[PDB]
Amino acid sequence: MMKIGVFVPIGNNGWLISTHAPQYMPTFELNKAIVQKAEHYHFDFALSMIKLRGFGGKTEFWDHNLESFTLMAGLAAVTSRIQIYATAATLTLPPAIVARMAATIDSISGGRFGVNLVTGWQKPEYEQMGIWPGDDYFSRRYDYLTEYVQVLRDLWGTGKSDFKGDFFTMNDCRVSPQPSVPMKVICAGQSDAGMAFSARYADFNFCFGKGVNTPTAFAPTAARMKQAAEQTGRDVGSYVLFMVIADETDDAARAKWEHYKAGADEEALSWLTDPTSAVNINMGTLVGSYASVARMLDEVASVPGAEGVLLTFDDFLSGIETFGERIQPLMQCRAHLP
Ligand SMILES: Cc1cc2nc3c(=O)[nH]c(=O)nc-3n(C[C@H](O)[C@H](O)[C@H](O)COP(=O)(O)O)c2cc1C
Ligand SMILES: O=c1cc[nH]c(=O)[nH]1
Repeated sequence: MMKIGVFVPIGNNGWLISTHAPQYMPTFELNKAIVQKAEHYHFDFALSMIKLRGFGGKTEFWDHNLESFTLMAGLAAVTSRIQIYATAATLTLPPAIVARMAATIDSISGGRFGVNLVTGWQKPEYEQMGIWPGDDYFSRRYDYLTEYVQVLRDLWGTGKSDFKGDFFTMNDCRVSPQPSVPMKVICAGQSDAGMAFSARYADFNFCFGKGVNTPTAFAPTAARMKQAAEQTGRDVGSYVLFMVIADETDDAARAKWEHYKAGADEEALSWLTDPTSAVNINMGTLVGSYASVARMLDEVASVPGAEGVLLTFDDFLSGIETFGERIQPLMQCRAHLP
């Protein structure tokens, strides 16, 4: 048994950088239709990223992005079962605001909300608004996040923080109400420091799936995450990001995938700088018939450490539909559902 989440397209064209991919703006209403459909098929959770700058090109890839906390507050108000995670880009929001936003969406969702904390990698995302802390930051970002999360822990735990460190000073800082349920914190650290951070403070860790149709290729990463979690004695499983390109037969899925790679938007792709393709940022990709994708996802579920998968689709509305109608009923690790 394995948890499934949907990575909601808060950015235009989702995760495909291609003139042959579906072209779409991220709107509330689309994300709404996506999450209500995921929920209908008993997806366990929905997460949006935050992305403050695009990559340009013919497709203007990720030039158009909604903001994660307000989007997930809206989706919380129109759902009732699915878990909801927003991403805080920690350089952009003071911890006490994040603490109170999380409490607010706790209230909207009736205890279904959590937070994905990220340090921020993309210097231009922060440079553009004059808030990059210098090149000190690459090396020091995990100390920063350590202080940040301590402030949140105090606020969610007791309503109050006196935390004092290098980057934050609380003087009897107050946030009430406190979340109705223990606030879940997720992290996406791949590095050593990142995994050490997650081992100490996260409920689980997002990592990248690897290769095309090589479902268990990420297994070493999940092994290191599991090793990091032994060092704190805490249960911090891996959730693995894959793109699913599924169809009636393997041939048809492969034709879609090739069709996408053909239209690659090379102009957008320069700004980012059986093989994985940059057309989906070299994402772990599963391409096949419904049954073949079911089988490969079953393999992911057997990797030590792996507690779930976070899924993108080439086409979200019909991809979630076919996943739910054709893939999920064939998956051993989902036989527990209605
Ligand atoms: C599921 C997933 C979601 C992510 N979401 C974001 C995001 O919203 N914003 C962002 O700047 N980075 C995001 N990242 C990038 C990660 O934080 C990245 O793995 C990390 O920066 C590299 O690991 P390190 O920080 O330990 O070096 C995401 C990564 C994964 C795997
Ligand atoms: O910043 C981001 C968001 C989604 N996927 C990535 O690889 N990076």
